[PDB]
Amino acid sequence: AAQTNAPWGLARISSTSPGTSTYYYDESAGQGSCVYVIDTGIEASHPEFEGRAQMVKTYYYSSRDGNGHGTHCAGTVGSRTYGVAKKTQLFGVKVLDDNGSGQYSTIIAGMDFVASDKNNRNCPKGVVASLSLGGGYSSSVNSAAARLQSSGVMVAVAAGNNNADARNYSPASEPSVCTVGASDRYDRRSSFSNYGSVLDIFGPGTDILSTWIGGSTRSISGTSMATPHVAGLAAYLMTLGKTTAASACRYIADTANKGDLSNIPFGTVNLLAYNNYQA
Ligand SMILES: [Ca+2]
Ligand SMILES: [Ca+2]
Repeated sequence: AAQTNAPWGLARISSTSPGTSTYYYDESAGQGSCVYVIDTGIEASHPEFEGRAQMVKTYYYSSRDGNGHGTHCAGTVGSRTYGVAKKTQLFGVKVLDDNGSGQYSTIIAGMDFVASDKNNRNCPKGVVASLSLGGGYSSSVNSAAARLQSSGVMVAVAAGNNNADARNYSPASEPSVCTVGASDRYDRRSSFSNYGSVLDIFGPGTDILSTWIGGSTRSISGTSMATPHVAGLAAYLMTLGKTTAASACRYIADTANKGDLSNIPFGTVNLLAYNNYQA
């Protein structure tokens, strides 16, 4: 399948080269997979989600996304226009308040929630969790992310936006999950992206158009935007039967575009998420 005039990041994930604008993907499109977006919530009523999104948990007075961040990330995973995996099921877990903040204790509870809640859902092709969040190093946050992964969920986490080594941030620094840096449309490391040996992969993160609250759209930047490209890619590849939740990060690294990015510090992988879709 071909989506013309796609957001640059979608086109990038299905291309060996920068500078194109059509997204190519197998029409299965992540059908039968599930992606949990652990964030500020998801505006499930947005036409872009087509009834495929729902809120399943909140730790606050409402499950509504009063911020937009979670809606944007969910859109990159699975919206019809802005998403990688256009037929996946999206589940919102609101661990971040409407200012975009959340206590680590709440974030940990949300990860444990997903590990259990997947057993309440129909995800025959597998389960992914996208975590566009983090703060300073915490062994307890990392352990929660490790448990979620161990339980059979493909965990994708943002590297962080500090232009620093991700070893000092969580859950970015948990080795067993998929830690995602950000690139731009010219194949440069995004100016803010964290780096380091713990990164597994890069995805598009500068100037990413997606859904927003109030039934709207906007372009924003961050490792938060790169992460859902990888989460959606994992769901897509799992639906195709090419990989599993436990092995998808490694498979994505195996099949990535190699050596295409500039300003990658010595010791950081030069790997850009790629669907290898061949019609
Ligand atoms: Ca290339
Ligand atoms: Ca890893």
